[PDB]
Amino acid sequence: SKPFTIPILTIGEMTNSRFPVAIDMLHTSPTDNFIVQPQNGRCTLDGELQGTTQLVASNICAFRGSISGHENNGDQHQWHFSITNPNGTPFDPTEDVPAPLGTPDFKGQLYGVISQRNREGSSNQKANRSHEGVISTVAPRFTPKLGSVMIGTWTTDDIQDQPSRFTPVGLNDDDNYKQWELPNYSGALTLNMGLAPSVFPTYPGEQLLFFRSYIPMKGGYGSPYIDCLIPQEWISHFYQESAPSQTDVALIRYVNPDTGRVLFEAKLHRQGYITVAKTGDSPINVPANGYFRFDSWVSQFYSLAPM
Amino acid sequence: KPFTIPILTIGEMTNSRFPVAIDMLHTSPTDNFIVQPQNGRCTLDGELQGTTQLVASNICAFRGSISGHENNGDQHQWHFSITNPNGTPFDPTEDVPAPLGTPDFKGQLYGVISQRNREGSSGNGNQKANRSHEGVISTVAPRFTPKLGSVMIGTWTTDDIQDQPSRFTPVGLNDDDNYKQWELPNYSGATLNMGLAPSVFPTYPGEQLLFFRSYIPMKGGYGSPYIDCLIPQEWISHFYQESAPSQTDVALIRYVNPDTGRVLFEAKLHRQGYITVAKTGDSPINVPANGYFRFDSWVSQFYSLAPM
Ligand SMILES: [Cl-]
Repeated sequence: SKPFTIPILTIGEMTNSRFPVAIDMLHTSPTDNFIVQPQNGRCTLDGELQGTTQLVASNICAFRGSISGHENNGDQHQWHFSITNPNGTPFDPTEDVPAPLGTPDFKGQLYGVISQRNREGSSNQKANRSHEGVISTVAPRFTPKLGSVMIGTWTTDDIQDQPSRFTPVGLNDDDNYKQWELPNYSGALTLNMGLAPSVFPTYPGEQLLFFRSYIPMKGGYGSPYIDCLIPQEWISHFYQESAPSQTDVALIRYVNPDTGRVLFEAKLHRQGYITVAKTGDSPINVPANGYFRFDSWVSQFYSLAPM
Repeated sequence: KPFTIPILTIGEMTNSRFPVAIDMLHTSPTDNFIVQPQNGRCTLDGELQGTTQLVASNICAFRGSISGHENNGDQHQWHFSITNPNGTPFDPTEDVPAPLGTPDFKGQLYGVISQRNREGSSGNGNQKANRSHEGVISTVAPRFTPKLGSVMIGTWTTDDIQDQPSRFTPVGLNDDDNYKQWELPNYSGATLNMGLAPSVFPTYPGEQLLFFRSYIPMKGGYGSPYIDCLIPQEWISHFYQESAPSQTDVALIRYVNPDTGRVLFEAKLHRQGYITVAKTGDSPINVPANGYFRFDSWVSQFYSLAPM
């Protein structure tokens, strides 16, 4: 009975739900040779968060917890980062969640800053230190589901056994950055549980539509990007509204609000992703003022106008 | 038409003056401050003000390019030409204080400058070179002139910053020795600020402003700096989208524990986009983590709040 609605925000007014940066563009590409199963940015149209998805954009790809010395290999540039829930409460692995909320959902070298503030003041006047660090999501000691990750720094000294928070910035490099490959949240001992399901276009001629952002790198060559299924602000909206999905597919039109011109139409699936009738890898050129409007509920077999 | 506040706990919301989750509610007298923040400003009917924009991750961020060192300007300082957050050129002639998201406090803003070169490398598959480094943007430096289209950034490196497209991701403060959250920088340098959102203060007897407070990381030094915002970023996004007409100048809001239905306290949400409570003194506000504000009715500035 509660009507379903979509926010009126433009592309530049929204945030990528897989990395804490503004959305740069809409983009579509063939993905049938990938397993498209992101864990951040997952919410059904009726407001059910899935995977590792939480509500605060600034906590996406962030970690909070404390450092407890080095790992077992004795590498003086690597540190054991014990992690909690984003709220500071202890993470409970017995819940069927893949990892603490906001944990990165891709294989790669997550680059950012680790900041510390000591538990006890020097007088208050607590000591602080921050340094650049890299959290490899493919390292054997990347075990967020078990409560810890390994962080590498360029300094082998100035990291203490103190409360710590990691603010993400981008990637260290993109040599092996695989946005559609999930990390092993429990290490080589990984049986990932509680995952949001993979998504895929079933109707002929359709591809997934993504909200794409290009992300910074510490060094190296490349223009890495990350594609989310729906913006963080849509997740916030669906979570609040909890409007029942009347069918499996909401028909949405991307409209120029000045002219009423429809740039294209798309299928917004109840699972929280979009498909369009387009073939090939290309950005979607739209006016900066445009946004999606909900039109009606249709079936999985509705034939969209080609883009 | 009907007015609503999002059902979000404070740990589910973002400070509108720095991109971090809200840690606590706090109230204190402000008679010794001019409370005129420029980020986190939105009226209840959805008018953004000051330097306020909608993307939390763009608060205290800059986008643009590096154009060499500053005049002088040592080898650790660089001229950061800034654009609008969406990449379009910033127009200084608008009655706006500075590019959207510019910091609204005196301090040493610490974070990372990232660069991706304009042209690819023929030897690397026509791919663009990248580099990132820690940097500090002092909002009191003579060359902090964002309204004029540029700020100065200081780095520990002297040799690995190019004249290339650049973005600044904020992390915290370098130190807090001269951090003054209620003192605006000179957006045009040593020239009055323009386009400002109005300053706010309590007026009804026994009332104080209520703040949403977050602690901020530091690069080094001693301290636990915090920043206070008037309303959360998620409330701003909500009011902006709804554009619901404010029926009076004050919405009466109650902070409720949803488990018990108990009202912990009540507050006045003013049309301008800020909250007052009937409390005297610099005090924390002890409330359950699951609590949130609920809109109850439209009242006036004469409404007498129950004390807390
Ligand atoms: Cl200067």
